[PDB]
Amino acid sequence: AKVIFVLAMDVSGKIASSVESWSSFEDRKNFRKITTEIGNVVMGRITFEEIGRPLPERLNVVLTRRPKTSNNPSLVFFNGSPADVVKFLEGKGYERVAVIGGKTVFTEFLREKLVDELFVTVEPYVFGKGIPFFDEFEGYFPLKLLEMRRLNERGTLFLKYSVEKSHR
Amino acid sequence: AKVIFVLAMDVSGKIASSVESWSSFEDRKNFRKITTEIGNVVMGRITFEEIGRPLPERLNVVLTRRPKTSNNPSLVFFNGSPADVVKFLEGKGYERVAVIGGKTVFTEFLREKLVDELFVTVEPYVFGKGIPFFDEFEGYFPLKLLEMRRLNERGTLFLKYSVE
Repeated sequence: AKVIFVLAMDVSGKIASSVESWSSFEDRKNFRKITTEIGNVVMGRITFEEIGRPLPERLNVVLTRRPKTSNNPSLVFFNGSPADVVKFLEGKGYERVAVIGGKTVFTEFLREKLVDELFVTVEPYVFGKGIPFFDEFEGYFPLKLLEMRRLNERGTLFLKYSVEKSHR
Repeated sequence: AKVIFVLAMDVSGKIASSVESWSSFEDRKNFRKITTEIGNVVMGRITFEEIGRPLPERLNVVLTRRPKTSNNPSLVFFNGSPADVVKFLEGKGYERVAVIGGKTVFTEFLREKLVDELFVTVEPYVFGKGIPFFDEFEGYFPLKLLEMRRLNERGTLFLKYSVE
């Protein structure tokens, strides 16, 4: 299955901050369509407490170390590596996996080189403080810009990148 | 004068990394055009030492606390704060001031809220390590997108934002 990062950030690369309502209406609308279309969302425990409740109409997979459980079929706490979650999801029939968040989970997938496309929304702000997209990993990923749409008049931008992979 | 930051970055917001030639040909050509039209560039010592020589056809202003002498009329080593620098360039007739870098210089201009427009070039990479745009500071800036432009086929993007 192909792994797709879906995230929103400011111009400086932060995926979260203290600013109020920096996420635009169009960005949220776009996120819902894309993630419900993919059918599942993979997030970290930090991101999951942030959102509060499982995202409707999608299988929510929360990565964590402590064996936890939920009495909601659409919510799953999964103790395992990035490689294992993808495999768990393909066993559910998903051919695409959407990783939506956590500096931690993003870092974990990047380190493991499990990422095929990045769906990035850039909100028109520069946050002096916030949580970075990821920590740090060895190397870098070359990308190719597949699409770019302006979502509203102020300037929220949606960008779709594929990771350039060397092939035969 | 309006203060414009001109920088290139990867998608995670790093302005420097150890990746060879990540700065694209088109990015470099657009940079020259923009800064030469503006007529000046302001940078920190580190960025200047990496650049080595003064950018031709542009008044180069290097921010440094150590009074340094220059024989080059288009090279000025300026000991002063961001506000001083701007007042210095305005005095010379400059309507716009281009700050091109150093995490240090951007951070200082941002703290003093001396910024009106950001000309940002995003290169198609995700750098695992590198130098960030600026060091954490208190506050935020809401922006308005003025223009967006694809510079090449691979996807290098040029974005112009205005500070609300």
